[PDB]
Amino acid sequence: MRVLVTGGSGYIGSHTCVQLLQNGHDVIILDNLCNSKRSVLPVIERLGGKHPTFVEGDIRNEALMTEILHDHAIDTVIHFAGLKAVGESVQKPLEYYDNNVNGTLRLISAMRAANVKNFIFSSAATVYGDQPKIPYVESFPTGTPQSPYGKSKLMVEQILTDLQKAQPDWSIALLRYFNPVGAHPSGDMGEDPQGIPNNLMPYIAQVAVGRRDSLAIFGNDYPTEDGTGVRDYIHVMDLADGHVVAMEKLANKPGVHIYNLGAGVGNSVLDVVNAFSKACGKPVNYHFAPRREGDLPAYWADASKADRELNWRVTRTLDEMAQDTWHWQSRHPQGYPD
Amino acid sequence: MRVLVTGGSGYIGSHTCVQLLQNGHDVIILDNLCNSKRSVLPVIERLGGKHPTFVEGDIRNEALMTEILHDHAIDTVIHFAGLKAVGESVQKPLEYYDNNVNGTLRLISAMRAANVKNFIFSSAATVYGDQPKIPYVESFPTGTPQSPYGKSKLMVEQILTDLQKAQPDWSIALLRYFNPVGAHPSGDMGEDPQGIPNNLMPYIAQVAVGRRDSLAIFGNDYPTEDGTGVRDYIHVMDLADGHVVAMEKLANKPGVHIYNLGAGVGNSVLDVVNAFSKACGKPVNYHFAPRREGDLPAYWADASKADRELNWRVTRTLDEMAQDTWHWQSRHPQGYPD
Ligand SMILES: NC(=O)c1ccc[n+]([C@@H]2O[C@H](COP(=O)([O-])OP(=O)(O)OC[C@H]3O[C@@H](n4cnc5c(N)ncnc54)[C@H](O)[C@@H]3O)[C@@H](O)[C@H]2O)c1
Ligand SMILES: NC(=O)c1ccc[n+]([C@@H]2O[C@H](COP(=O)([O-])OP(=O)(O)OC[C@H]3O[C@@H](n4cnc5c(N)ncnc54)[C@H](O)[C@@H]3O)[C@@H](O)[C@H]2O)c1
Ligand SMILES: O=c1ccn([C@@H]2O[C@H](COP(=O)(O)OP(=O)(O)O)[C@@H](O)[C@H]2O)c(=O)[nH]1
Ligand SMILES: O=c1ccn([C@@H]2O[C@H](COP(=O)(O)OP(=O)(O)O)[C@@H](O)[C@H]2O)c(=O)[nH]1
Ligand code: NA
Ligand code: NA
Ligand code: NA
Ligand code: NA
Ligand code: NA
Ligand code: NA
Ligand code: NA
Ligand code: NA
Repeated sequence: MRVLVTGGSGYIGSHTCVQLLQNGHDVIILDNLCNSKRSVLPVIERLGGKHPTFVEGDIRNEALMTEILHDHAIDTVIHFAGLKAVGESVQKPLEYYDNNVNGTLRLISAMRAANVKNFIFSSAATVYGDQPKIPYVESFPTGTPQSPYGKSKLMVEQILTDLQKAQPDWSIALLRYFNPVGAHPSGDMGEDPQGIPNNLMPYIAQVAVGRRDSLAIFGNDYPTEDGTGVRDYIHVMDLADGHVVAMEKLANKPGVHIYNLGAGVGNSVLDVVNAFSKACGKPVNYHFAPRREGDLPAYWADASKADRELNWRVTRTLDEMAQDTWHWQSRHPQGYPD
Repeated sequence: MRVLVTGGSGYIGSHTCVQLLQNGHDVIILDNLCNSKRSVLPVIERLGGKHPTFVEGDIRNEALMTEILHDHAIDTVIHFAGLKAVGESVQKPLEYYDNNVNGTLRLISAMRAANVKNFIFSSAATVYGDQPKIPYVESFPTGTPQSPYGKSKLMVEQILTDLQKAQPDWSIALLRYFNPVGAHPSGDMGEDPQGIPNNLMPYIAQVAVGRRDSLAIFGNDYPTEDGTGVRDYIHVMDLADGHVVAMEKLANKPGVHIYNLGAGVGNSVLDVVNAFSKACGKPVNYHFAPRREGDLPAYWADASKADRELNWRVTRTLDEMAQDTWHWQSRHPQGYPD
C-alpha cells in the first residue's frame, strides 16, 4: 500500500516505518522535525530495507498535506505527528491544541480534499480518564483526561468519530497506546528524547548511562503490591507490528475501529527498575519521591479485542524491552547525530 | 472600553453591539458575513447611537486578528462568531470543528500575541449534555453533547479553561445561552436566518408571515405538562444586556467566570405558539410531528448565579419575545436588504 506516515521520523513512527517497508509498502514520511532528526532517515531505510520518501513539513499546512496526498497516490495515512509532553501541555495548552487538534483537523481535511479515506490515529490510555475499572476495555465509555495533552487526544478521537459518521466510507482506527518502551533489536534505532526525559524507561536509561544521578520514583504508597505505580509496558516493535496489521487489515473496512495496544499485564516501577539493572549489569540508582500530580496508581490494557479481531498480541517481554533500550542507549549515547 | 465583537453583525452580536454603543464603549465588529449582511451595520449604528468600526474577515485568520487587536487597542473580546446549525453540524462536522474549535483557537492565540486578556465566549446549554437534573446549574459537571456543534462548544470551554490556568491573569466568561428569541423593540433589527429556520421562534414567525404552511411540533408525548418540549426562552435584548454587564464587571477580574444566561423558567412549544398567535392576531397553524432526533424533553436555566454575582436577570417577558419577533418579521419580511 501507499502510506503517508506523519511523525514518521519520531520514536514510534520510525520503528513503524521500518516494519512497513519490510512488508514492502511504499512509505512517505511527513515530519516537521521539532522532535526528531533527519539523521534517523538513513537508519530507517537501512533497517527497513527499502527507501522511504521524506518530506519536511507540518500537519497544520493543509495545502501541503493535500498536495502530498495526491502527489503520492496515498491509500492510507498513519497519524503519529503531534506534541506529547504532559507536563508541558499544562504549561502551554495552546500549542498542544494547535498541533494535535488543529493539526489533525487540517490533515483529515486535506484527506477529504484528496479523496483519501483510510486512517490510523495514535491515541492513548489517557482517554479513559479516571477509570477505576481495570483493565481498560474499548467498550468503556471515555472519561475526562486531566491534561491538555490527554484532552487533545480525546477531542481528536471525537472529531474522527463524527467525521466517519458523516463520511461512512472511511476506515478509521483509534489505536490507544499504553506505555511504549524499547528499541529496535539492532540497537541503532530507539527513543531519542531531548533534555529531561518525562517517561520512566528513558529516564532510567540515562541514570544507567551515567548521565543522571538517581531515578526519582514518584510515590511509594499506592495501593499496589509494592506501593509504586503499575503500568502496561509495550515494546515499540510490537506496537510497530500492530500498526502494520491494523493498516493492512482495516483498509477499506468502513467504521471506527478502536483498539487498545498493550501487553495486557501490569508492571510496577520497581519491576521496571529491576529489569533494567538486570539488563545493564549494575544496580540502577533510585530514590522515592512524592507522587506525581494527576497520576493514577495502576492501569493496564485489556487487549483481547485486538487479539480476536486482528490476531495481534505482543510477543516481546519486559526483559527485552529493558535490554533493547539499554543496547540502543549504550551504543548511541548521543542519540541521533546532528 | 475597547471591545472587539466577533460575529458582531449576526443575531445576538448585532443586538449586543447596540447596547455596547449605548453604554458608550468603542466597538469593533469582526465578521466574515457567512451568515449576516453589511446591511445591518447602519442599523446598528443608528440604534446604538454611535459608529462601530467594521472589519470583514475570518476568526481563523490569526494574523489578521492579531493586527486588529493591536491596531484598535482592544481591551476585551466578545466571541460570537462561529457556525451553529445543529443538524448541519452532524452532516458536516469538519466545518464546525474548524470554525468553532480552530476559529476560537486562532482568535485566542492572536489575543496572546497582542497581550489582550479579557474574553467573553458564546457558549450553550448543550454543554450540560444529557442532564436529568433541571434546572441546569453552573456547578454541575458538563456532560457529552450529542452533536458536533455541541461538542465544539464544550471543547472550546475546555481549551479556554486550560488557557486561563496557564495564563492566570486572564479573565474569561463562559456564557451559556439557553434559547435566544426576540428582536430589538424598534422592529428594525432581529434574527434573519437564511432558508429554513432551525429554531422554533423564527419558524413560527415564518408560518405567521404566510411563508410557511404549518409549524411541525416535534413530539407531543414528552413527560411534560402538555406533552411538548419545554425550554427557557430568553429575549435577545436581555442577553445583550447580560453581555454588557459581564464585560464591564469581569474585565481584569482573573478567572473563568461561568454563567448560565436564561430566564430561569420553562415554557412549552404550545406556550410559545400561543403567545405568538396572540401577538400576531391570528391562530398560528401547527401540527404534531415525531420527536426530533436527540431532543431532550425539558430543560431550563438556574440563573441565580448571574443574579447574585452580576446583579443581572431577565426583564422581558415571553409575550414581549413573541411581539418583538412579530414586529420585526412583519416590518421586514425580506430581512436585511441585499
Ligand atoms: N510515546 C508514548 O508514550 C505515547 C503514548 C500514547 C500516545 N503517543 C502518541 O504517539 C505519537 C507518536 O509518539 P512518539 O513517542 O513517537 O513521539 P515523537 O515525538 O518521537 O514523535 C512525534 C513526531 O511528530 C513530529 N511532529 C510534531 N508536531 C508536528 C507537526 N505539527 N507537524 C509535523 N510533524 C510534527 C515530531 O517532529 C516527531 O518526529 C504521538 O501522537 C504521541 O502523542 C505516544
Ligand atoms: N442563537 C442561538 O440559539 C444560540 C444558542 C447558544 C449559543 N449560540 C451561539 O451564540 C453565537 C451567536 O449566535 P447567533 O444566533 O447570533 O448566530 P449568527 O449566525 O447570527 O451569528 C454568528 C455570526 O458569526 C459570523 N461568522 C461565522 N463564522 C465566522 C468566522 N469563521 N469568522 C468570522 N465570522 C464568522 C456569521 O457571519 C454571523 O454574522 C454563536 O457562537 C452561536 O453558536 C447561539
Ligand atoms: O521519572 C519517572 C517517570 C515515571 N515514573 C512513574 O512510572 C510510571 C510511568 O510513568 P510515565 O510517565 O512513563 O507514563 P504514564 O503511565 O504516565 O503514561 C508511572 O507510574 C510514573 O509515576 C516515575 O516514578 N519516575
Ligand atoms: O420547528 C421546530 C423547531 C423547534 N421545535 C421544538 O421547540 C423547542 C426548541 O427547539 P430549538 O431548535 O429552537 O432549540 P433547542 O432547545 O433545541 O436549543 C424544542 O422543544 C424543539 O423540539 C419544534 O417543535 N419545531
Ligand atoms: Na483515494
Ligand atoms: Na450524513
Ligand atoms: Na524533550
Ligand atoms: Na543527541
Ligand atoms: Na492589552
Ligand atoms: Na503554568
Ligand atoms: Na440558515
Ligand atoms: Na432576505
